[PDB]
Amino acid sequence: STGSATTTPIDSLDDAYITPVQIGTPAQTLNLDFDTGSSDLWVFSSETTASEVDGQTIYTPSKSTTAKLLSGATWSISYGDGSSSSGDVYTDTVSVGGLTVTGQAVESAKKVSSSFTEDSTIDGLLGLAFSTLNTVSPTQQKTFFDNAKASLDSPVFTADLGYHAPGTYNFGFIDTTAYTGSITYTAVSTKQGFWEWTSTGYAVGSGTFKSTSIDGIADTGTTLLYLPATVVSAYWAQVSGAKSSSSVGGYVFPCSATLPSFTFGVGSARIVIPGDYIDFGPISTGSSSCFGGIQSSAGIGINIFGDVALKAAFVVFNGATTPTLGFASK
Repeated sequence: STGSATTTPIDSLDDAYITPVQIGTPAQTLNLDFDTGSSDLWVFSSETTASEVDGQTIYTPSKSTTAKLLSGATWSISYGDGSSSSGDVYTDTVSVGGLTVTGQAVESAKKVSSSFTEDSTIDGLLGLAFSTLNTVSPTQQKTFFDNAKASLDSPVFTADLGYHAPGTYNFGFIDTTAYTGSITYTAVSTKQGFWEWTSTGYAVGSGTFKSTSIDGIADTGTTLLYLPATVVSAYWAQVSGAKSSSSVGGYVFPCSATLPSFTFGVGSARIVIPGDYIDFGPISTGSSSCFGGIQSSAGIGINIFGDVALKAAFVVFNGATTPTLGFASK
């Protein structure tokens, strides 16, 4: 089997991407944030504290003839941005782009933190990291991908995120028309439960490539590119007037600037992030200070190849017995 679904930016800045997901019988379609940095499929629901729901579409398990309470199971998750959610668990039928999994754990939120409430466009998350990070207790549950894997034509999914435009998540096949040149594959460590890999270096604009190993994670659920302070300083030094602002919470730059590109290495291959992908617009409405899309990972504890990086590539998440990651230009 295969599946193919379009993923759509939630706003004009590509702060996140939503993908429609069918849950239950008859189908209830929710727009979920596909997140290769976590492993829980959780939804706003009829059980979510009413004051914490503000415009989201909810899953109502009592209206699904295939929903079953997973007795005694609870979940609770905290994300790198400080947001969180928790609740109980149902199993139900879940379909993505024509690919159907029966008996998928659908984690129903009883509580969500303010940032989720405040984002009306995201009805929940669909985790695509390794199932070892799933938070369901006392019986850990599998991701949608893990459940689908054996039925797939090939045990892979691909992320093709757009810049200010829709893109695609495919399951079970590689669309050879969706990228240019060849796909370069690179080793993955699953030791921390992430799609963790080592970039071979970077360049700023038309500058020379610096060969240096940068361990980090391919994370579709993080907006920006978080890299070591040395790398980030070298990037922003090429933008007149750019500075790190403790009050704003990162590097800012004059909105009048033209940003240089940023290249990262995948083996001997190179992925070029155009300068415009690095512009996240005014820090506040009407400001001439703009927020940068490359930020320091210092104090996160891990480097994160988030959407800024991933949307410059066609990315293969290869879930073979030994997982790997592939990157192509597009």
